[PDB]
Amino acid sequence: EAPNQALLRILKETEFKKIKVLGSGAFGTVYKGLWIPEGEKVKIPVAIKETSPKANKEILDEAYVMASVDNPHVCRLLGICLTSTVQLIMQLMPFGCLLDYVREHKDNIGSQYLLNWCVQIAKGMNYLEDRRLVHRDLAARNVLVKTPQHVKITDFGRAVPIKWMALESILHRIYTHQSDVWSYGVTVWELMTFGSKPYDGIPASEISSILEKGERLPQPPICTIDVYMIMVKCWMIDADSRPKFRELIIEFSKMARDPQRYLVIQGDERMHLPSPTDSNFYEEDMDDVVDADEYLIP
Ligand SMILES: CN1CCN(c2ccc(NC(=O)c3c(NCCc4ccc(Cl)cc4)cc[nH]c3=O)cc2)CC1
Repeated sequence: EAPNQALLRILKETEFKKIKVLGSGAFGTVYKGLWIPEGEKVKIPVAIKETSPKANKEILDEAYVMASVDNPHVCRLLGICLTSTVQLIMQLMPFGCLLDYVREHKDNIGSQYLLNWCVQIAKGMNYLEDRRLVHRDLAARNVLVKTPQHVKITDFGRAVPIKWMALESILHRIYTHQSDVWSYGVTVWELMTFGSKPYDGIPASEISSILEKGERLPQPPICTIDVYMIMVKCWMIDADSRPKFRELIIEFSKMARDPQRYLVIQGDERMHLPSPTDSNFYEEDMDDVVDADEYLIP
């Protein structure tokens, strides 16, 4: 097939500065930072992830996949640092993961945001489909927030979460772009319920039988039958019957044009999330700072 001509950028340790710890646990630690190239008069906000041969091999296989993608709704690797232990340098997504974002800002998330996020996630997934890349772990925890109006898909570096998996994936370990559609349906459910845990209290071993009986996730109170029907269609036993990601872009885009007709949220219209319109929306020198999406460009 087609040769992968993606460029792997090696970054010098001295070219980037760690500001603070964004999150630490199990794997290691993630830092908020700045990448100041050679003499380009630019400061790029970045996320830095930081010795056994097995772990080094796993982080490089991750880097390979992340460097092989370029889409506005997919998280891309900026580069790698080859210190004692390999460091991954990625674009900063200041608001963190979407799962935590909806749990923390539920009282200010209107129908427009929820529907636009569904479009954006479907666009990222459709791109991954065009690139023949099967995610295998799509969930609200693996969707990052650049701005409340711009989300990107991550953790496709694995390319088990039973409660997000399609029937074929649990029983036969079959992973396709249609099995990713099931996980998309569960992700949409997570957003529509403002970060509720799917099949909460129910053990993982029962999920297979539950799905075979015909039982699915409940209709979120804010969901019109129009939105819920789409989620239900993502959870058909027959994978070919499930919607394609390009159909999900169109369907959610139609709905995003008149959001209050498809999502019923009490307090909607008077709700607001941070945006560039806000005073001081963007710690040290905030001079010559530019986002990775506007720098160099592949
Ligand atoms: C109250 N909360 C405090 C913590 N806040 C937070 C903000 C940004 C990140 N950033 C990220 O998680 C992040 C990534 N996380 C996915 C895991 C990962 C981290 C770093 C690399 Cl290099 C690769 C993968 C990946 C890329 N860019 C990011 O900003 C994490 C947490 C959210 C608000």
